[PDB]
Amino acid sequence: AICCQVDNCGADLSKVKDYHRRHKVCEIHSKATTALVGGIMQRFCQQCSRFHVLEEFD
Ligand SMILES: [Zn+2]
Repeated sequence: AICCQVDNCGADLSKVKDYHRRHKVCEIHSKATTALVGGIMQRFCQQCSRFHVLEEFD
């Protein structure tokens, strides 16, 4: 049972099966627009499957 890496998110990654638990992240931030990880806002990608600052994102 892993928890979401994003701050202010105590989502339990136990219900999931994979992917979301592999990169440590719930389903919300997984397909969300803005996320808080460490301190700087970012957006989780689907194709690349990894967190990244939303400085260049659309
Ligand atoms: Zn989350």
